[PDB]
This record gives sequence, structure tokens and C-alpha cells, in this order.
Amino acid sequence: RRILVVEAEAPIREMVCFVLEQNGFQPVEAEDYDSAVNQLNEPWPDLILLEWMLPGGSGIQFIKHLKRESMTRDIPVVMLTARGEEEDRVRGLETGADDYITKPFSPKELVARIKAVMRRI
Repeated sequence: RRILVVEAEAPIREMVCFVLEQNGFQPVEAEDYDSAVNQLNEPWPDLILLEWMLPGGSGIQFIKHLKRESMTRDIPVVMLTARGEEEDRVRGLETGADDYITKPFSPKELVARIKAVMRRI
């Protein structure tokens, strides 16, 4: 599955990509909002992992943007946060994300979350 990993920190993206490739997914990287937007075209991501604090714009507007076109409307988005305190706050904001994972995360939790959202699509 093509997983778009949107996160500022190279070593974090790389840890994510490693876990995903070891598990048979096809991860690709975006370091900021515009890079992610530029990859909303063929080949389309099947799921997006989105850092809440991503440089370059708002995670709320990023998610609303996906809903603007039927093509991207149904792509699951898992929000990545920088620890549980931020996760609770972002849960509170009703951002429209499909699920949430906080950093640092285990390989088990990363795969479990991605699998769960993809299974219910």
C-alpha cells in the first residue's frame, strides 16, 4: 500500500519508512505541507500519515482539502502528534482525522493503526 508519510524530521520519517517497508507497504515522504500537496496526484497515496505540527500550513485545512475531490475524499488520514498531551488537545479540536498515533510510537502500534483504518477504509 502507498503510504504518504508527512513529517518534518528526516530521522522520524526514516524510522516510519523502515517499519513500513519491512512490513510490505510502499512508503513515500513529504517534509512539509506543499510537498504533501504536490503528491496528491498519480500515483495517489492510499493513506496519509500527517504530522499535526507539519511545516507550511494547517492540518485542519490539509484534511478539509482532501474532501474537496472525490478522488482524495476517502483516503484515510492518521494524525501523528508530538506526545499524548498534544494528542488529547488535537482530539479535542475535531480535525476530521481518521485515527491518531503519538510519537514516539512502537512498530506494533504504527502497523496496527494503519491496518485498522485501511480495513474499514
